[PDB]
Amino acid sequence: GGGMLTLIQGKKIVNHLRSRLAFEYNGQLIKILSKNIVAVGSLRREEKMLNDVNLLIIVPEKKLLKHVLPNIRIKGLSFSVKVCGERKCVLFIEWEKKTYQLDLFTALAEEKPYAIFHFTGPVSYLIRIRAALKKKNYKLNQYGLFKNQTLVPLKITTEKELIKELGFTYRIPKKRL
Amino acid sequence: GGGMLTLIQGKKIVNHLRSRLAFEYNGQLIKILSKNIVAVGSLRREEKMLNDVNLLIIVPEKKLLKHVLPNIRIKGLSFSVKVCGERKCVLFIEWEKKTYQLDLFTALAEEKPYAIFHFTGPVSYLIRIRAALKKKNYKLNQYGLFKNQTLVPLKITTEKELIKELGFTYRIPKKRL
DNA sequence: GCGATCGC
DNA sequence: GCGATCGC
Ligand SMILES: [Mn+2]
Ligand SMILES: [Mn+2]
Repeated sequence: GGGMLTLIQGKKIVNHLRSRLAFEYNGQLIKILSKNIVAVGSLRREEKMLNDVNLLIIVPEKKLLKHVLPNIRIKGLSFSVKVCGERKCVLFIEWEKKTYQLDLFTALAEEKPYAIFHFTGPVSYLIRIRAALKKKNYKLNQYGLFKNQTLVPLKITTEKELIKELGFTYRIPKKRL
Repeated sequence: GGGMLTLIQGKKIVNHLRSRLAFEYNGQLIKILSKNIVAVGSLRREEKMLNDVNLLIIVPEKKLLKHVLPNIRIKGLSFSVKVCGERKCVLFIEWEKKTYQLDLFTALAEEKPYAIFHFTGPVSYLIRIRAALKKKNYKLNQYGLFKNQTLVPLKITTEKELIKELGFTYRIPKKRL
């Protein structure tokens, strides 16, 4: 049971974790770089109160997926692993005498803008936008845009470019509903 | 996680739990009856070693589903709730200095033989038999037999009757795959 | 709406 | 094979 947090506390936790994440790769500790850690979920949406903390980790190679989350390490911080696979890992962390939920997710570099778009939410916004695309025989997820189960090769790198390419109005995370 | 245990230890735990399960229903403690508790999973299949304990609880009315697992009580036993809803609840219990996983599932009375058939497994057996039924435009699950998304009203009460009615060879749980 | 990880 | 719970 993870406790509720203020936005401020959430950001403090992210900043702390940003330089302390690593994973064991066949007996070798590999540091995750700050530039490959993206705060997502309600924190990215700037919500005053948070039910947990959510981080998206950008993994440079498909081969590393079997190693990153299943061998996650956080320097100095007390935590326990509840459910964990290659794409989603739920941790319960200790922060200043209180327990909080920390969700970790992984995206490959080529999935990044789709992952950020997905994990930013909110859920109601995703459902709406995915419903509209579904009516045109598209399927959008955290990995790509598909039509008839085939990847649509969009020439984009950022979340804003993706949203514009999908034909939707760009709004900052704070203002997506 | 939960420790492994022998078939003997599993059966001892089931026998203990059999008279100690209850749930709170709007402030009132309602005992679950032994006759409405069925050991399922690898234990029912008589496997020498078990990764956890699995119980199916038969609930007499649809209205009670929102109350049974979300308010489960076990007299005298130390436990913690991991994930939990109306149909599946995972507990970690303390048994003689060791922690074990206890999975609880619910079936309505009219679902019973379908639930027992499903939760008995093994997984490979279910996939095979469901693949064969799917080719004839049926869908089998823990709730019933369906054709064209409509319940096939089979006149059965037991698991053995169901298997016979589906046209498959009845084998004891020990000998299914 | 869609997918991850889990249940058998 | 099919579904539950939980991620956004
Ligand atoms: Mn989360
Ligand atoms: Mn189990």
